[PDB]
Amino acid sequence: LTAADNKKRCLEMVDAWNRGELGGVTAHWSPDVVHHSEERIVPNEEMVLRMESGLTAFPDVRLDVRSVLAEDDRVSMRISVTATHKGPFMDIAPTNRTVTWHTAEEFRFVDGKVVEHWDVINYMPMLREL
Amino acid sequence: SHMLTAADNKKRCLEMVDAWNRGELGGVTAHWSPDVVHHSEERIVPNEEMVLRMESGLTAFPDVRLDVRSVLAEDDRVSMRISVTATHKGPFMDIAPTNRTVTWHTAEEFRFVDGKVVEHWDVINYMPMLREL
Repeated sequence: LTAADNKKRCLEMVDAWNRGELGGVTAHWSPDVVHHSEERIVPNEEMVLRMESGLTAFPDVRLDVRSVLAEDDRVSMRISVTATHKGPFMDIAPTNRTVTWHTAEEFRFVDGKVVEHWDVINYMPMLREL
Repeated sequence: SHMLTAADNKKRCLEMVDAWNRGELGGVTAHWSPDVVHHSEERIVPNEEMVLRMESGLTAFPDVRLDVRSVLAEDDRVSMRISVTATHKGPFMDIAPTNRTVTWHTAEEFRFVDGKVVEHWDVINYMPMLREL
């Protein structure tokens, strides 16, 4: 549907992540999504491993949406990401301290579902705290 | 402003990238407010500090080029995803130049008033370049 409807879907999924509502977290993703990071396509299996390692280290991660823009079939978001270092990350034992990183996400929609996704992630503020 | 202002802002952003790549600095700077507010990593970066960052970066990467991968515009804002490419020709962090090509990725957001950028936000992933130094 419209850009405003797609924007609402993206905000709903982020809100569902923070509030722990799994139904809402996955509701608007297509089963066949193509992901991109650093100008390469990231196979979905590699994306899963990324998420697994990240959630082991940062299980309480939260997403603070700083802006969202939508036009035609695309939505872009800027997100401040915060977590506590509670599990090992790259075999570094948890510090139990809060960490931050920053992302920009872009989503392409078809029929109300995200079919393609791009990210730009600045992990440096977190890596400095390891 | 009017309903086609977003399209105009998008055009201006693309014109500024094209001006950068062709070496016409005034085609970039014409559309920025002198009182622009820059944000990076959830802090405001003073304009003088942004200039110093650019000076340091261009010393290392004097031929930097900007490849727009996406641009979106809505109301008074424009977002761009850009692939940044350069050759490591000068010192960076006191590491001698490798003379090899490097790449990093940015996501930029611009807020316009009357055709000028008055606020700017970035998210920059330098890691693909840092891994090659």
